[PDB]
Amino acid sequence: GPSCVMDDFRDPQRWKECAKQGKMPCYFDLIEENVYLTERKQCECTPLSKDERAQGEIACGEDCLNRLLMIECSSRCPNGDYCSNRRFQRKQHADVEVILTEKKGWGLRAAKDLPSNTFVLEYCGEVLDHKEFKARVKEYARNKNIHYYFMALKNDEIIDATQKGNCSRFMNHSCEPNCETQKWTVNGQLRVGFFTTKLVPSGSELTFDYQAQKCFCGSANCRGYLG
Ligand SMILES: Nc1ncnc2c1ncn2[C@@H]1O[C@H](C[C@@H](N)CC[C@H](N)C(=O)O)[C@@H](O)[C@H]1O
Ligand SMILES: [Zn+2]
Ligand SMILES: [Zn+2]
Ligand SMILES: [Zn+2]
Repeated sequence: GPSCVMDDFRDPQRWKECAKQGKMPCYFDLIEENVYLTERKQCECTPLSKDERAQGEIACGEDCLNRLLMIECSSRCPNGDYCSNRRFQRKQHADVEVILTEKKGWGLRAAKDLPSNTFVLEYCGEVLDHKEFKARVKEYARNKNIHYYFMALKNDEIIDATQKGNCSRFMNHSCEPNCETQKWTVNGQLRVGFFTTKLVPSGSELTFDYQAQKCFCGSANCRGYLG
């Protein structure tokens, strides 16, 4: 299968030409952060010393109060630049490639070994209210779309990556997945990202459990249909 790197999506003209010859997926509008279709209405970690930073100690690691609350730190974190709990904000994504699968369309694969319980990518898109979601559901069905790109975020917010999003929109479903979603608060706004739940070796497809298309995940426990 052909593959491509995330940076290949930054050049719209080369992409559209790659897409014409099947070497990249269909064009979509690449975004860095969620766009609201309709606009809506500090931890206790001790600052690491310069010595500790040099020693390789982690700032705002597993014991960070904000991290436990699933809240990212701000620029005002006691650890400032060294804070490791600003992953969404700093786009500290995993090394992933977009690949053409045998029967699912395009997907995502690990380009390096990915440790367990690490951030992969944020699921970005157009954030829809209930009314917008209703309309998009109807439109996509009218247009006979094969692939769907919806992800519930919170009450009255559903992310739609069909038209605008990032490479997260390519992560396929598996009944025995190696990633999960987590909803994180950044500056009082909720976002959602993919995180590994296992060590994913280099070359392996990244998958999550979506929640009537037959399922081609290939798992021994396959539930047979996407759900
Ligand atoms: N396990 C699977 N078995 C079959 N089709 C799948 C599976 N996982 C994802 N898909 C397909 O991919 C869509 C979900 C997309 N967000 C994933 C990217 C999509 N594969 C693409 O080529 O753009 C679904 O609506 C299905 O059409
Ligand atoms: Zn902290
Ligand atoms: Zn912090
Ligand atoms: Zn399955």
